Amino acid sequence: VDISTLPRVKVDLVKPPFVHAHDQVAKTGPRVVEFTMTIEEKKLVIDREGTEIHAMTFNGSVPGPLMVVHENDYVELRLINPDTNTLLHNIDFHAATGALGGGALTQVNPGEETTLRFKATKPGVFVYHCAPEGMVPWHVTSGMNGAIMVLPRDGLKDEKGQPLTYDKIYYVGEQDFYVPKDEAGNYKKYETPGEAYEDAVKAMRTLTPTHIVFNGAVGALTGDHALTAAVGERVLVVHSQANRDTRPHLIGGHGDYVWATGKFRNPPDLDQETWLIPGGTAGAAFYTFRQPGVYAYVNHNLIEAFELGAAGHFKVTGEWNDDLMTSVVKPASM
Amino acid sequence: VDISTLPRVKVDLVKPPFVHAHDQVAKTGPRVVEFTMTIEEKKLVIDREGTEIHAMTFNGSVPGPLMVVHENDYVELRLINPDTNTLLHNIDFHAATGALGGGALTQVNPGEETTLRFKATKPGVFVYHCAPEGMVPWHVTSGMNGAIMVLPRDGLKDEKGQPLTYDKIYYVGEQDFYVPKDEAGNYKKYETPGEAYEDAVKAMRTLTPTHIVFNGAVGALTGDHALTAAVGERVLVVHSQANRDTRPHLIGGHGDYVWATGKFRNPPDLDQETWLIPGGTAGAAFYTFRQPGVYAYVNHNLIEAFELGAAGHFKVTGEWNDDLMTSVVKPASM
Amino acid sequence: VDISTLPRVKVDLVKPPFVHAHDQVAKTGPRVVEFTMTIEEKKLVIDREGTEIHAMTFNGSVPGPLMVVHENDYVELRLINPDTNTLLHNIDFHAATGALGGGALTQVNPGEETTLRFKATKPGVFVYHCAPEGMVPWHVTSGMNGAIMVLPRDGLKDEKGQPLTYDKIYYVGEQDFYVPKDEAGNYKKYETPGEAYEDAVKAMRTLTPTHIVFNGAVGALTGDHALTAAVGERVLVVHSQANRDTRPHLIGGHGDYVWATGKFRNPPDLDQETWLIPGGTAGAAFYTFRQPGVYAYVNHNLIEAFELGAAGHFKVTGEWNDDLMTSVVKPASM
Ligand SMILES: [Cu+2]
Ligand SMILES: [Cu+2]
Ligand SMILES: [Cu+2]
Ligand SMILES: [Cu+2]
Ligand SMILES: [Cu+2]
Ligand SMILES: [Cu+2]
Repeated sequence: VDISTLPRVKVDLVKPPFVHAHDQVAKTGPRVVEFTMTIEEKKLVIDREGTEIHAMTFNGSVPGPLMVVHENDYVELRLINPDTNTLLHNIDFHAATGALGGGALTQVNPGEETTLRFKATKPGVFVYHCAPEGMVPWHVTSGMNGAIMVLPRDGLKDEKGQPLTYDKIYYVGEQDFYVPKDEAGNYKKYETPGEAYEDAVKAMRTLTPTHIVFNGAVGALTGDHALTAAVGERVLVVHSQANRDTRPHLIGGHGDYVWATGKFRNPPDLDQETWLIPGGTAGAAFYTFRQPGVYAYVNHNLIEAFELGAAGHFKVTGEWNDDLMTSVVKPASM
Repeated sequence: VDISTLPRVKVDLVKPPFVHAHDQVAKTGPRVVEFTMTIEEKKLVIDREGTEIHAMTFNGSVPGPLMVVHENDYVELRLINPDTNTLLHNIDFHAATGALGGGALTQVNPGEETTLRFKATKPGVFVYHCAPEGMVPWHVTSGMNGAIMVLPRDGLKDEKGQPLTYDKIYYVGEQDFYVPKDEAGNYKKYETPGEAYEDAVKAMRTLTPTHIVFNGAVGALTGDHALTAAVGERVLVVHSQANRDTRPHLIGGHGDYVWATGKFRNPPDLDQETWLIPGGTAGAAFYTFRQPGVYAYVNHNLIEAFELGAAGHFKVTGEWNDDLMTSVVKPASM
Repeated sequence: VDISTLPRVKVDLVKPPFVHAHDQVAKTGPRVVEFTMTIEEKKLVIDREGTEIHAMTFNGSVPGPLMVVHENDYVELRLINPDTNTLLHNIDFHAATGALGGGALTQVNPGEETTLRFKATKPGVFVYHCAPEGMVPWHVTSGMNGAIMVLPRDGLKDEKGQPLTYDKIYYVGEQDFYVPKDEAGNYKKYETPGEAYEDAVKAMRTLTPTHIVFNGAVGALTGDHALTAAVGERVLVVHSQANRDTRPHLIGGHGDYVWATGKFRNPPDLDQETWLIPGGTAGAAFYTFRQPGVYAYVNHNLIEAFELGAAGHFKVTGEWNDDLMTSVVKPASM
């Protein structure tokens, strides 16, 4: 078809765990959605003791933003690489087709620009990440990854063909950092990434992470940044992982509907206490809360969650329901 | 509803891999089942060379007991913490709802008691484990975990809606121990857990286990403790893992029906040679034997199974069936 | 039944990633297919810097050959152990039944022979591997593993009951090597396996691989050995893993139909960007290409793929389709 006869929309993205405005049901025919992402290389502090790394990011955040479109639409991305950066970057969509998902067409040196249009033909959640030849793990484990959701034209549908509507939608990306440390057990610091490259390769070859974080920082979704909800509300959590397997868990709740691979053509699973999301993919979980309070959202490899920092929080407002769970006898001292 | 108008039952649990008496089909309406578990901190020897650790357990066993109830019943647990113990414990069900699955209501110091009632609303196998704030991985990888099964009111059903009945039911919990060892490669010994806490944290941060055991000891399900069966019998094996992914395998047999996540609302899978059970969940496998002999039950990460101790045995009585598998020519020396 | 009244066929296998001739639809009734595999212990060079190991193989290749049969057929294997070898070997099928999948009947010392007949009763892809008592991980991680496919009698069927036909079929086995290295970081070399056994056990207990390779060598499916195809062709990739979990990914394409556990009785999944294959099992992926060019086939634990060698290539002939993905603006220097 002649795409020049299709409408065009302009969308400017938000910083996670929030998503830009959208509509769960298509109001029009296929359009051409337009995004604009900027690359940024900056130092980050990821834990409490001020460990710093040289992160590379889309729009200056770990992870990148979530782009929501509809099926059979046209995505047109405008990737910009400013001059103060120093490396060659290129994007790669798991939703595109051919040319390494768009990686062979998007190579940009410092101080350059590129546009790319592709068609979103399959519904579901997908992952995008940088991919320069010879430095793929380094770029992707420094923080250059994100997700993209391609809704069906009629919104979600459970396994019985009945519709599904979510009041809120949150996005969580789990990032594993392999920071190199010396013989003294202290993390080493550098000037610019090129110096840290080789000991980064060594640390990665050790094959175990040093940090695992939600939203690029230990505690970034804890305290005053907790994710909020109300009893009876319907929430969709998208969870992405670009390099390592992860197993999300909502301490207190469950998974009402779960796409553990994130592809909406398949029927979902029901009543999941803990599902598995392979490395390099995204998944979706639909849950509607029943009791108020504070929920935890962890990676149920409990060592990673409570020693490397893969834990966030949920604050849900409401009042108790003492039929589901009550304390018959308060903790008593005999 | 007014629960005071519901029957009450008293159940006393057994030591695994055996389950207390129950009925796969509900004979009455919803009841209130009553369990009573006691906490015990004791030294354990987990391998052949007498490596000892400071295990913490429910009812003095690793893992804890399996509690079988029916859907939409009321579970009332009475947790007791004696005075000779020295830590603060609290239980946490993945089947409950709200208050961290019951963890915020069950904190008991040494020499205390607590009751808690909740409603079992979802059918399937779930995991329960200790969870004190700040020592969750330590408590859960010292041995404070177990499972709980919530049958449907009509018993199991395959993917074609036909019933399913098991003659035997066994329960297996896989436990990974990170015992700290010194520079000499020898495992270190202590007085009480508080001393071992910090090197335990270090060993856990190494992120690889030192032992992996079925029923809390290397060889605990081998030799005279092998699990017994007969040709044509129907067995349901429940398998639980609270912290690490595992992949069960029955060398010689298969999986006739498999709930790899352990939720009975979903249809099962068929003819599984090896399924995956994520960390922090339980799964169920229904198998009916055909040939007699000795079967192995391993974790098919063969290194873990045959070097760290994740292997058990099955003794099935009967006589051969030389149509399925025969030796046309005996091993001959040319 | 009396098998002596059934036809007999003779099949001689090929070296992977190619499969011997077969027919996706059964032309006759059940037969007795006859294979003959020879054991070979030889030195291998697995990477670019000439690291050598003492591999043990079926027919002198890593992995072994793929055997394609039909359901309810009779497989008759003739395993031969020559005299220049020095160890005791025995085969073990995950598709057989009883006697450890055939491991208790097939023990052969150097200079011996054995035949074994079993019935292929379940359709799907299965794994076979050596299994001598006490050296199972060593034998299986030195390279003694392969796969076997048991097609249904009517060929494959998608989830809507419609047939499925593949023009090409490729087979890929992922092998993880734990080569022992000294204090200097250099890989140690030996004379014969018996010497290397103990440091091999130590290296395996470290629990992280040193190499991960497709077809037993770094780059073995890259360059002039790339897997070939044409736009619009239909390919079935079988992927096997005997010891460790793996997550295949086709950079640029997708998975049109995926049996992630490899059992054809279950319905497949659709539009998989990355599926998970547990350790000790095989899986199947049906894909039909749309755009030409060079595709990568990686294990999407990107560190393993691009640092340990788990990557292969696809060359597909044809011409572009600028409706699916086009470059609106060539990379421009502002
Ligand atoms: Cu980059
Ligand atoms: Cu990728
Ligand atoms: Cu405890
Ligand atoms: Cu838990
Ligand atoms: Cu062998
Ligand atoms: Cu096996």
